[PDB]
Amino acid sequence: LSGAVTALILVIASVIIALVVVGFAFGLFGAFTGQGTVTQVGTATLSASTGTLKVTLKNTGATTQV
Amino acid sequence: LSGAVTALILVIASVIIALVVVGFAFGLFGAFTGQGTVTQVGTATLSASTGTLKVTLKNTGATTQV
Repeated sequence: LSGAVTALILVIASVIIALVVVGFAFGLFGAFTGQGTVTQVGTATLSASTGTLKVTLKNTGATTQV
Repeated sequence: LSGAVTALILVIASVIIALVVVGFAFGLFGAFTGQGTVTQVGTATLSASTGTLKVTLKNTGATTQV
C-alpha cells in the first residue's frame, strides 16, 4: 500500500504548499502597492544662506525617511 | 492435522492483521488532512519601534504554535 498512501500524502501536502505560495503572492501584491511613493509638486527653493530647502512632497503611501 | 489447523489459524489471524493495516491507513488519511494548514492573507506590517508584527493568518485546520 505504498502507492495507496504516498501519492495521497503528496496530494494533501501539495494543497498546503500551493496555498502558501498563493497567499504569499497576494501578500506581496498587497505590499508593493502601498509600499510608499513620493514625488514633488511644489517647486522648491534653495536658500543660499544656510542651505535650507523648502520643499513640498506628495506622499500617497507609507512613512519614509530622507 | 497440522495442515488442517495451521493454515486455518494463519488465515484467521491474517484477517485481523489486514483489518488493522486498513484501519491504520484510513486513520492516517484522516489525520494528515485535518492536521492543520496556515497561510497569510493579510499583508503584514513590521513596526520598527519594537518589532511588533501585525500579521493575519488563515488557518483551516487545528491549533498550532509559532
